[PDB]
Amino acid sequence: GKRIDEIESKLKHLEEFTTHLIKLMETMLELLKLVSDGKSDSEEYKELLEKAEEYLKQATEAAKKIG
Amino acid sequence: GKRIDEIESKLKHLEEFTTHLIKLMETMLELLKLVSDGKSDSEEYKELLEKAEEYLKQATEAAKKIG
Amino acid sequence: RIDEIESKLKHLEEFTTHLIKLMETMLELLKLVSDGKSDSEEYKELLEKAEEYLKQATEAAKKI
Repeated sequence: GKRIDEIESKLKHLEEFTTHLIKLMETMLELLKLVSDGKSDSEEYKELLEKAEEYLKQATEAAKKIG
Repeated sequence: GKRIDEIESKLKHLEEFTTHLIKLMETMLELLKLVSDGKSDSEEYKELLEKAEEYLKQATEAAKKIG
Repeated sequence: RIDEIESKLKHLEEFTTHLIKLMETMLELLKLVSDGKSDSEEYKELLEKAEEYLKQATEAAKKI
């Protein structure tokens, strides 16, 4: 089943994409929480921002692998 | 065995994942609108944060039920 | 059966594209939140682009 293998590969790439996406979503929720507490400009916000950017790049590569 | 059935289960769980994801993204966009208005400490912000956490949990479990 | 799964995967790919666009917009908005630019016009146009990407993602997810 060659078509089955193609579908399996696309689903694998979607799985890793959703993994990085969930990490990015937790990161953005924590960033919004820090905004709520008032620490809009703090080292925690910078670290979370860089982590969200790397998660977005990883998810972008994973979604590029699907096509 | 049941290969295409497993594929269909993955796709169904991904559909639920995308549904909760879109709810979460709407919540996040309203949160950032409130940030632009300066309601980062209001009660509406807290309710939206709670709803976003709920959507994040639902998306997390829906993506966990994919393997 | 297989054609249906392939159509589902195509719609999911469109969803992932619109989703990447929305995520980039949201991260740029969070950057604007830092350094104290929560009121700039860049924030406003980024909110507009985020609404557009969100509606595109909804249309793409309805096709699944």
